[PDB]
Amino acid sequence: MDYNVKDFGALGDGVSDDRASIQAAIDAAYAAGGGTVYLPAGEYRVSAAGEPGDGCLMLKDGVYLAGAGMGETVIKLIDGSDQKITGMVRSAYGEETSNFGMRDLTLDGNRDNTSGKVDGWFNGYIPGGDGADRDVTIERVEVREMSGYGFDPHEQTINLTIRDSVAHDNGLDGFVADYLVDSVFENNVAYANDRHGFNVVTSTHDFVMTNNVAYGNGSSGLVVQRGLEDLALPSNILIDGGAYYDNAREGVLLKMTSDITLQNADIHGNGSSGVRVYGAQDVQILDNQIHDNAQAAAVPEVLLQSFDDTAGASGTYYTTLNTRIEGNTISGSANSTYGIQERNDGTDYSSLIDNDIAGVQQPIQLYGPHSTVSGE
Ligand SMILES: [Ca+2]
Ligand SMILES: [Ca+2]
Ligand SMILES: [Ca+2]
Repeated sequence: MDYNVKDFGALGDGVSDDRASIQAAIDAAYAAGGGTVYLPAGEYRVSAAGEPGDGCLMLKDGVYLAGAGMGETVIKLIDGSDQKITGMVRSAYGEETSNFGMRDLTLDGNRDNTSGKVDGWFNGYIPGGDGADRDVTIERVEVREMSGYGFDPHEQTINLTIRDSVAHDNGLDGFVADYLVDSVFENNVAYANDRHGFNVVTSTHDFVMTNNVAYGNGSSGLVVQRGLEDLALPSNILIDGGAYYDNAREGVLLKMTSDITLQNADIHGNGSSGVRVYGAQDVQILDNQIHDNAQAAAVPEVLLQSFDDTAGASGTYYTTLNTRIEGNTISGSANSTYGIQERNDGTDYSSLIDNDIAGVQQPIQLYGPHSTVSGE
């Protein structure tokens, strides 16, 4: 069944710690076998619910949080908080939670008046363990001011859906896709984040990102990477549509990964390259709008190169191979060295087909003994 948090003591006066109250309603709904815990408009302050892994509010199978809409319902940490909080709203560790989520609300990590690494949303089973959370759903949710991550769906979630949401002004990445499977990010916006807008890491595969926008972030707009550990490379991922622009680093970074498809996206005004492939295999850059990047350095619009990790976790030398770059409209900025460029670092088997390279110190520059062009 469904409930109203104020029916459990929750005031929402921007001062009173409404944690236990809210959590009660969640428990009630959990007991009833499911349900939508509601919170009317207003500001609900919450304190840490113990240790970092306990977060603030906890969700269990069949429970969802709903508010008066973004900007209307706001769950804000209490001025003065000071401890690592791995998820202001989360699912239990080691507990395979299914059927839960939230919609139409704003989580404010309130980092200006607090200390400790606070992440907005966190869910998952066991990092490095067998099992996962399932069928999660976040909709029209805003996560801002966290000192850490904005949205942190963690290892491992299956069939996750984050749509029409906004992460901004957080300490790290706006949205993280840490080991997600058969999931979807759709029509989301990450901006003003201290690092990446979108960070796809730790073995994520069969994942689709449709119409997402990342701009004004501290590092790259969207990044797909292996991760600090020698885990499986994220793979078979689709980035369809959207725009990644005016970010400090690249628009899109693909580091140590494979079977990635970037298409129909608008990539501009980024500090470094628009799209940078860093030691990835079978990546496809199709029909994208890559223009006016390299705002902070003399780099190419599209950069292809290999990643040496022979001295890192893997001891492997990631060679970028089989990169298909087709039907793109590449246009440079004053500082754009090339439209497309390979580093002579072993990168091979690049396929340049039907590209409109314009306004750059030079269109194409290939090195691999097998890299080819077909009409340009
Ligand atoms: Ca769980
Ligand atoms: Ca580990
Ligand atoms: Ca700020």
